[PDB]
Amino acid sequence: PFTYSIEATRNLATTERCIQDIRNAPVRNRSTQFQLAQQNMLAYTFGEVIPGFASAGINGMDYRDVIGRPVENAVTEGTHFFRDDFRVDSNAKAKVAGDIFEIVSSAVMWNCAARWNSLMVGEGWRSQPRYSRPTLSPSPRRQVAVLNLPRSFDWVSLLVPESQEVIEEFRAGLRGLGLPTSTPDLAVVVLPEEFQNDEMWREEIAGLTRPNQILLSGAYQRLQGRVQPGEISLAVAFKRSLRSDRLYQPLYEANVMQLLLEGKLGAPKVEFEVHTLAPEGTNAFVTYEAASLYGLAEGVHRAIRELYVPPTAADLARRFFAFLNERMELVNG
Amino acid sequence: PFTYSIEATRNLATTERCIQDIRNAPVRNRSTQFQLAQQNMLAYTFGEVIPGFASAGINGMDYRDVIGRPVENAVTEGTHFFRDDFRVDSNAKAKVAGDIFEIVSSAVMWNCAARWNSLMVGEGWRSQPRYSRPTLSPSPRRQVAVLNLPRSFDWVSLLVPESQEVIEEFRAGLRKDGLGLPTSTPDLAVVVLPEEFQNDEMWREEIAGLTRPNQILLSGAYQRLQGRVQPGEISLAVAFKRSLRSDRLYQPLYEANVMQLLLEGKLGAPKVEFEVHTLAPEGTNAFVTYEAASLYGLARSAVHRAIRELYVPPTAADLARRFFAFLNERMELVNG
DNA sequence: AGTCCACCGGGGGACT
DNA sequence: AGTCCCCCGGTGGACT
Ligand SMILES: [Ca+2]
Ligand SMILES: [Ca+2]
Ligand SMILES: [Ca+2]
Repeated sequence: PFTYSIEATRNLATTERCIQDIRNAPVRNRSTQFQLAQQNMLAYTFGEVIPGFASAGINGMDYRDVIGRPVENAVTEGTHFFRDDFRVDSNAKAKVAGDIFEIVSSAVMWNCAARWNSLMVGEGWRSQPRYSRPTLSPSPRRQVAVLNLPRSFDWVSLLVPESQEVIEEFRAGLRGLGLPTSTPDLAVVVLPEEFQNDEMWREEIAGLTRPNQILLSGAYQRLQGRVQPGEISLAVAFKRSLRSDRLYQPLYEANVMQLLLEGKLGAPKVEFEVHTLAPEGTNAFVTYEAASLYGLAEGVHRAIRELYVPPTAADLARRFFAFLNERMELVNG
Repeated sequence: PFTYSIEATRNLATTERCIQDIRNAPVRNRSTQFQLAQQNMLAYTFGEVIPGFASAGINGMDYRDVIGRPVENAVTEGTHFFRDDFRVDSNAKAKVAGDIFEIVSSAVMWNCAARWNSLMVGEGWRSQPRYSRPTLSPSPRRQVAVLNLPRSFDWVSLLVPESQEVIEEFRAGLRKDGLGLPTSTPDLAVVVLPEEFQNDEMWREEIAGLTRPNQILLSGAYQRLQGRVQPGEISLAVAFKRSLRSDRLYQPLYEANVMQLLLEGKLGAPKVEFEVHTLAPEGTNAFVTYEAASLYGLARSAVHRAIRELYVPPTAADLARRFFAFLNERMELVNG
């Protein structure tokens, strides 16, 4: 659970344990001795808790400590079982904390989307926890999916085939050079009509059990191929902490997205943002005031709309609701 | 020395030691116990050796092992002075291995420039180690300076004042809409030597090795040229990355695009050449990534790539020979 | 198996 | 001293 429990740890099958011993079954060209089972860690710490949608304590807790908890719980476990020998590289923690930050924040935006869709479709405005009821006029057409995009993804595959296609007429008359596309961590797309009546988009999850991990993370498949170009509503990049070299992959990808979607496909301004918990060198805010490169060719707006620093789980959800309430005003009911 | 020597180690002052014990002098907020004194490590390991201009053995050694040498020598020192007590973090070794790849590679390119500028000037093509003589037509106006750019630099400061104003008026324009176009830095720039300096000799002298004094000469060199380069005269930008990961390719890609927009797009310069070097690409992804077309002039202009090449130097000789080749080609549309 | 992907935190030094 | 900069290697998991 969120608070460590000697009882629940002793009760885990060895395969569900948060630390895995691999000393006597090692990985080629790796001296890793103990592995951080991040999926188990999600299962154990957020198995029943989705920050911002649980207890008042959790929701308004410092989000840093919320995202820190699994690795803390894992470290406690490891010391219980392997008192002298428990050792994990700082880079094991860095990798896991980054993914847990992406996954949990994507899980908070799932439950928002769900609550929001429920309102849009003519069910209530759910109130546990209480959150400002949106003032937008409901319509099943204003629903949204929140897609935690996977590693190795290409975002152009979200687009409907007509549009993958106009991004190749242009791409074709352009090749030893090309123009590849990568991925935001997360995209918020307008729900496609086909799916506007399906129930899975209105159901909040109770926790990041393995099957709920799978539900959220496979969700992009369902939408591959069915999203129009002005219907990609937000892109997010999660970086837990910042360093000045680690800023540029979102800034590049926002520019490319903007060049293709706005210039070669006619979408409105592509809203792209970055979430961090530790911006240190506030260079970062000034760096993300960068003009969109493509737009300085035409006749202008930002490439990255905002560096956002969430204080609490619940703040994440206020902002995203406020977003939807504003942004889906565009879309017709 | 390049290979570890207990006597060279014993003669070091304590301030020159490759490992510094800070166990009773902790850094605020930091649990570091021993620091990798990287300037010291460059002096110890490379103080008398600039790869590619040294023994045929070193010059043809795998460049990975050449660049890994300072950390190794430092770990040996550590093991000597501190035995089982000696611990350094992986991240310390990574930080310093990276800087060492930028610093040493730039010294290889510094010596290449010295040799090249001698030829260009009416002096010779110095013969050891044998490198194929360039065929370009010699001229003093074809000399180049190799600038190791520092942390936190803004390459725009290299340019002549008249070109910085063109760039300032533009961003004045952006500012009035709550936008900027920040510029940062590649790791290294090869600039055409300005005329004021085409008769100065420091640019024609090869260094013996990376003693502190030469470390300073090379890393200070950019101050001598600030405010004096014309847009057309930035002639090669290089980003060094000892090893790649997919997320770590985008700083040079992004800054190449901002360099291009501004040099090409706002100051009529030619295609700005910008390459990335690496000893460890972990596959083929990074090569396809670096075929991205430069973005501003995708939006009445010849299209070209943002980053001209991802180069993977196998040996230091190869780095020297590739840069000599480059200059031979590239330095033509400067009139002699 | 191997091979790819992209996570980020502990750093040495410049500058103040 | 205190603050900032830009360095990269060891990772857990998806895929085959
Ligand atoms: Ca990310
Ligand atoms: Ca470590
Ligand atoms: Ca670099």
